[PDB]
Amino acid sequence: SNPETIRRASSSMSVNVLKGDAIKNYALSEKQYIPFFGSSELSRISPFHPSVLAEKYQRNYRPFLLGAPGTQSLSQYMMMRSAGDAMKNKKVVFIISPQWFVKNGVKTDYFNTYYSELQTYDWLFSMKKVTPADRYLARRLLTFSKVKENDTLTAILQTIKKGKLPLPESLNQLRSQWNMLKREDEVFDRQQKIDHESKRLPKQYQETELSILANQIGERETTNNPFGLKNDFYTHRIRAHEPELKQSQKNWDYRFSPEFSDFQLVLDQLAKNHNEVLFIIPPVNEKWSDYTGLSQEMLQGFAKKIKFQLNSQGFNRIADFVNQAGTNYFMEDTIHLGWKGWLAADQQIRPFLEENHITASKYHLDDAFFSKSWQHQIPDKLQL
Repeated sequence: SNPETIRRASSSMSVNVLKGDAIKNYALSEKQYIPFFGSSELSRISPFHPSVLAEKYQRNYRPFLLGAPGTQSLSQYMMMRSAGDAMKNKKVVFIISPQWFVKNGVKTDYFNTYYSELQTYDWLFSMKKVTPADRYLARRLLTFSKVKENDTLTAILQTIKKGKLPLPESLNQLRSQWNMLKREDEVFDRQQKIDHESKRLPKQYQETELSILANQIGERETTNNPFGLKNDFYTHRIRAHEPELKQSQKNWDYRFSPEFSDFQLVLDQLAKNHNEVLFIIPPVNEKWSDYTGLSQEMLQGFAKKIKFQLNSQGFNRIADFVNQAGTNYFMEDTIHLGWKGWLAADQQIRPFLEENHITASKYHLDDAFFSKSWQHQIPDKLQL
């Protein structure tokens, strides 16, 4: 609970922090820590990363990074729900990755990495009534073998799936294990890189000076391939298979997925907490999609669909960057925001978190977004 430990934790993306309670919930209880949800893009520390800009320009917040490689909506819902009241009324930044929204949803391997018995039990002991969100989550959890290993939990989830509140005597069978997990959590570093990158920035914030610097760094760091990819990413992840990747994504589609309904869990909790949220939708590097055949029209349809889900329920603060696919150096690689992209995000993050302007969101949740109909809905006929 030492302040330097919390600061270190706020940028660690440590799986033990993301699956735990003691550190993240204390930090979220402090006014200064603003949760940034997302996935692996949050580890892209450069001079333009949100934590570097906030530190260099002495802003009144510090991001607490809660995404990590493979964290999608279900895992981040569990983080939010287990924080409970620590999240009430906070501002939130949430990066929506289009790649999460694949036909079969979050890979089992990703779910298993972040599955937290502590946070699952937190939810169960928090429930006072069964809402459609609770029924959906129980239905989802019951499809993962790691959850099924636990017979006591499985029977409780079956009760919730049927719409019934588990009896206290039933939940009490988990209480000993829950308390053990809580004690262990109570008892059991990127700051130097953030500081280093901060020294590369101008003393005074000036967006165009920053843009020029982002273009200079991007150009210097993408010299070994034709696609605008960071050199080490190209060398380690692309080069060995580069011929085979041509046209490999021509039939990929992110418009249909259980992830739309997992994402609805996030929206349910954000609304119940009265969170004000900035959602960010990144593009895919157009030089790369040109090569792989991934359809930009399809990505625009994904964005239309997710924006309908957001806007129809009152989430109207959205930085949609899908149309920045052709902006050099917007992405660091094939999926992760990079120098110009993080700088562009700052143009909406900064006035939100610093309250240059203030708007009030009022939410109207619709449980239809948990349905298979929504998961399979084609975006083109949607109209608000």
